[PDB]
Amino acid sequence: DNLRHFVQDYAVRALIPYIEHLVAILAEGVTAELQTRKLGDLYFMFGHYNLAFQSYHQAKRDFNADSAWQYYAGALEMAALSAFMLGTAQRKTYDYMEDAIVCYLTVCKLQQFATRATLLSMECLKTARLYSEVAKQLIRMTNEESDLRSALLLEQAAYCFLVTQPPMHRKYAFHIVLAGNRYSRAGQRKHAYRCYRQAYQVFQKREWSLAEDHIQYTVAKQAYMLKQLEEASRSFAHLLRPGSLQSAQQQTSFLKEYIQTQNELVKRS
Repeated sequence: DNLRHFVQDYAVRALIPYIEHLVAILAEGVTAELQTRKLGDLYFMFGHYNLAFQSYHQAKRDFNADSAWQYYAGALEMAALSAFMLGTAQRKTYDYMEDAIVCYLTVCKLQQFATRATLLSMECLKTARLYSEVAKQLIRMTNEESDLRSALLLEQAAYCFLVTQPPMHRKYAFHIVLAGNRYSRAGQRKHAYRCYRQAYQVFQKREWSLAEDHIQYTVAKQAYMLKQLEEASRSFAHLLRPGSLQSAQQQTSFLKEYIQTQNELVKRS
């Protein structure tokens, strides 16, 4: 009840003395490189605005050496954090941030660094409306690092690529179903299912039933057991084998579609 916020306000305004103690501790610290980055990120928990820039600078200079570049990587992303409390944000620093991923990706194969580096890129460029860049570097990320992480990152990068402009859903659609397979493979069901649904809706928005027909044969395999049959039935019906140049397996497939629509007709009649 009220006691929580009472102790909360008192503890916050006693931590202001505590953060002052830590400021004294770091002013003592300036008098190792790991000590420097501990200094940085500790006062970044309450986020020093310019000491951000000086930690940025010092970390860059020294961690040119000491080729364990998590120091320097984390340094420039906390420089991006500074850019959040920096109106100019020296927007080329964002370019620096892009730099951050591509080289440091290769520096260490601990992919999580690449992940949240790209995520900070995502958010900060969303603070610039120019999502195109992070769209491209997220799509160049998502091919790799997994077949599962590849999938949810495929849709992340995908909808993000669509964040800048509504149309050109094309490669969006392609890789999001070519990852919806992996979604059915190793993903929590609600996210994979929202994959399938949003992908299919994006299909219908600008129809192009050619590859949608085979992905709707997949809709059917999840409809021959779980989903509704009529959607697959009408999907194959609009393909309409003669004049659509279907193939031997496709004719057999629409035989099976006749089987499913037979189930549907029998259940209706």
